Amino acid sequence: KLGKLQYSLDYDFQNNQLLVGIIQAAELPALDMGGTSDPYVKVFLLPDKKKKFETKVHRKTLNPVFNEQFTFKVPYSELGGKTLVMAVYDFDRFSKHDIIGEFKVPMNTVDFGHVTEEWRDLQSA
Ligand SMILES: [Pb+2]
Repeated sequence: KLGKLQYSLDYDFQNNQLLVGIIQAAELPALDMGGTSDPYVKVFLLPDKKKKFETKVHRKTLNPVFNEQFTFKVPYSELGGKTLVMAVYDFDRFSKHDIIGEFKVPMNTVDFGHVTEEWRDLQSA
């Protein structure tokens, strides 16, 4: 229904940073004339809605490849109370951007001793 996102997670102890890798999306819904969308991904760690990143916009595709990694300065021991949000939006030059769908990861469930890379279905906000 809302597409899928492939991402990965890691933690860098040398800089005390969470690494969020945004790989690609697939089967995104079309939101623009011509049957396509202009997707990008907004990435942030709740409850800090202020520190925020966006991938580049990939215009007129429903299957964008991003290959962008973002870093969040957060102490390892405090990660547990955070929730990572990866939200795919349709870019618009002129107006407020419409959300397509999102995936959330409660950080207390992440095992940094094993692989984290995966495809996940986007959900409505
Ligand atoms: Pb658009």
